[PDB]
Amino acid sequence: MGPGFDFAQAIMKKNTVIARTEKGEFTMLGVYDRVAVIPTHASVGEIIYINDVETRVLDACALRDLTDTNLEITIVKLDRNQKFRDIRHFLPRCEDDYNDAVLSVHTSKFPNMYIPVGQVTNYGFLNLGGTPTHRILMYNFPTRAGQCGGVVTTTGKVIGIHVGGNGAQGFAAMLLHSYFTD
Ligand SMILES: Cc1nsc(N2CCO[C@H](C)[C@H]2C)n1
Repeated sequence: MGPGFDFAQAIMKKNTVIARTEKGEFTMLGVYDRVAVIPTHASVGEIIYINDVETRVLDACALRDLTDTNLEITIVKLDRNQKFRDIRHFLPRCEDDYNDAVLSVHTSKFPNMYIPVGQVTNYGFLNLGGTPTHRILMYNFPTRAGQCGGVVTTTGKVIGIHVGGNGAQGFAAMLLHSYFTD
């Protein structure tokens, strides 16, 4: 509808796949080469389904900060025959607050879904399903089951992936450029 949704759509059309684990279907953000991210509560194993194709997992790492606190991001490398467009230059370098973000989801249940969530707060600490979690972004939209893995963007930046909510607010794990250096 506007330049926010334009940027969000460009990311969804080229850098997302549908990931299925034993814990369900997730939006999964491809970042570069065969490297994607997913919420850690997806419980990635040795095998994952990517757009309904059985795919070996070459590596999976549940990220924690240097206080040894959960970040709720799992970096996955996929035994896929195709690379993602490299979008690492759209990742923020520092923890920050944002205006005018969009949360975008693509699953069987919620195809081509875009939500203007508005102002995004650097919330920091959250007890997420009982797990102390750092680097949480918060937005005042009543997000629901089906939206985990959803991509949070502003014009020109990919800032987070949706990991939970409390019925009134939604919570995203930060994406930082430093997670994907090689
Ligand atoms: C905030 C909000 N507005 S409509 C909505 N949902 C969730 C996604 O699509 C469903 C069909 C619909 C019931 N959630």
